[PDB]
Amino acid sequence: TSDPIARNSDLVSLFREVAATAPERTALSAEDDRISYGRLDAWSDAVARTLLAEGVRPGDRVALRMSPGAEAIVAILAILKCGAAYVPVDLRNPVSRSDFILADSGASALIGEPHEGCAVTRVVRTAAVAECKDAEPAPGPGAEDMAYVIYTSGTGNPKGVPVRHANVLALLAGAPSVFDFSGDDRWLLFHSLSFDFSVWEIWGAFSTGAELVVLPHWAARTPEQYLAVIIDRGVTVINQTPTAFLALTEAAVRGGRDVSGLRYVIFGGEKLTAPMLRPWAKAFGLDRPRLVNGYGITETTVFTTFEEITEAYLAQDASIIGRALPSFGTRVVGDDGRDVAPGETGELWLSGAQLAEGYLRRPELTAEKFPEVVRYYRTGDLVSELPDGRFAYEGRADLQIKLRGYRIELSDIETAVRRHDDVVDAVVTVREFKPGDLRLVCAYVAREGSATTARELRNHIKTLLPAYMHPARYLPLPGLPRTVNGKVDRAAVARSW
Ligand SMILES: Nc1ncnc2c1ncn2[C@@H]1O[C@H](COP(=O)(O)O)[C@@H](O)[C@H]1O
Ligand SMILES: CC(C)[C@@H](N)C(=O)O
Repeated sequence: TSDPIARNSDLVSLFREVAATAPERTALSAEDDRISYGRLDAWSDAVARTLLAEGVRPGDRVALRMSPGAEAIVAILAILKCGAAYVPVDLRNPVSRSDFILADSGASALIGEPHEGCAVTRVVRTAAVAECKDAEPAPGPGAEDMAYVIYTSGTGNPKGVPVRHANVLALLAGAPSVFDFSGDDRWLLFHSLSFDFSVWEIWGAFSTGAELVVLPHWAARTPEQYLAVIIDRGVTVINQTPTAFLALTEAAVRGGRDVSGLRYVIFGGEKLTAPMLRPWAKAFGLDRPRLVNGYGITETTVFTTFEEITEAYLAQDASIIGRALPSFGTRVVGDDGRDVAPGETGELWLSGAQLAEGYLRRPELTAEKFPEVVRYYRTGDLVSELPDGRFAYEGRADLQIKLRGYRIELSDIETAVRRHDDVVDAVVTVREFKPGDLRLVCAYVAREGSATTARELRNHIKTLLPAYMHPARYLPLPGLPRTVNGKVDRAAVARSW
């Protein structure tokens, strides 16, 4: 086969082949600064040498604390080239979380800038990375070697998820069952390196020989700045949370921007419903760009299912995550003796080459979350199979509570609220009214350009749910509060009340 993705079994071999084949093509751009594949390959070989001198060796975990930029990408390639795995430290981590991640992962070196009080002293500064830029530049990693460790909160200790070269290659090989990508695409590098969305951004581009466009620091604050850059730089593929997409849509429409240069907008990370999509579709249609809902988890290498948005999607009030990539086996499992009857809601279980080995030094947890039956991962997500095989996403599986004589599925209440045409987000929690009087309450976000009263929402819910599942109060918020890992911050919401 001529296909580099099918032919290579690790990311370093893949990158090296893509680069060597057409080394003058642009791999990475930052403003007007264009870095060719050949240049990037040599640059990262040089930085790898610097890491070798710091004792970095195959199997090592090397911390990475940098904002998404050219140097950070060079650093990633260098770490991988040393046969090591990178451990991204979110710049906006509380100091305690960073301390734990470094300790837990046994990071033996850090590249970039150490957070204040950082315990790792073996440091390759960003400046040293830049120094290597235009210089001349070991077996390299194998398929079963770790490429990165990304930590996912849930509360408890953050769980380290080691993902192998083979895991990522499985994802990259699955992508073309859904997407038409080529070396002429330009991908925006946007997400924090500590979020696995960035793994998809980086390797989506590199695996296809495309250009990775860095969002400049000046453009990092507003959707207007974001749009200016993606349009100016001829970006064809962007990746967004549904939340970010709301802001993008509003800026595009109000600013009269031309978005038709985009080929794909790819969603991940949150429940996607039609009210979040209808305004973009109204202005821009669904062809240029194509919109694709992606569902995935750190533990199964970024993405698991995709659903390309269609007119049909816009005409229904639920959330559809679509069909699983070819590597996956799936089960929808009840409590019980497991498998549910088609159409019924249960926990999604996943199998296949995209599954991580398990958590880092968490034998207890791994055994539970990665059971054998064929090895599976229990997503902790509730879904239901549609008549045609696509999955609808219901909610998280740990949201049942006990209240006033009932077991209550908070996820079902949230889903019912999300069915309202003028709601784009919602969180249901329990709070105290009178002492000894606890009740369901719902914080929600109105569709831009709409205003829905508590009374109207109560009336909406009356048609869908029994009275014991009715929120007692509603609270409109500009947006829901979010963690840096977030995603909605379910705990901060309770505080907003
Ligand atoms: N398209 C999506 N729709 C609904 N939920 C999602 C989607 N993508 C990711 N998630 C949620 O995000 C979780 C994974 O987030 P992470 O903890 O960062 O790995 C999943 O288990 C889901 O709960
Ligand atoms: C970023 C999305 C695709 C998923 N991997 C997540 O962790 O939220």
